[PDB]
Amino acid sequence: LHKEPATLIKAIDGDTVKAMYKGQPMTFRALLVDTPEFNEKYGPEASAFTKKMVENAKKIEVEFDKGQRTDKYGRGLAYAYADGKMVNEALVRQGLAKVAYVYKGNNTHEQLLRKAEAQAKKEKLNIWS
Ligand SMILES: Cc1cn([C@H]2C[C@H](OP(=O)(O)O)[C@@H](COP(=O)(O)O)O2)c(=O)[nH]c1=O
Ligand SMILES: [Ca+2]
Repeated sequence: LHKEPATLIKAIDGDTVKAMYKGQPMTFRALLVDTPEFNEKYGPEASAFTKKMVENAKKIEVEFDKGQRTDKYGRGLAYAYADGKMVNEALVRQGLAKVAYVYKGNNTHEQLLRKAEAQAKKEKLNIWS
């Protein structure tokens, strides 16, 4: 896979961010994770985690997988990186997202993220507490 440039427009919630990609605004939905909705327990925490991460980064980057690049809502499906650190992985390692929506053909980082989730569950963090 390859990392491509993007510029943060707004953090939206734990697993969606709006960003400028190839010069057009795009809402990105993080591959392979599911944060709680803002109205649910750990929703506000997930939202603040991802917001801090992307807003504090000197750059963000998006990396598409091998399969679908857009979902049925028009959202970009990507792994997002904040100064080289993957947001998707970080959320799962902190117990603020579950590994989810793992579709054949769009699951390059599945094992990386399942390992993180095992660690968060072992440490009883957030969702897992
Ligand atoms: C993460 C992801 C979500 N989606 C779709 C499936 C779900 O459809 P449904 O809306 O019909 O439930 C929805 C979940 O996103 P949210 O968790 O942002 O609600 O997004 C994909 O199609 N591919 C993906 O890789
Ligand atoms: Ca969600």
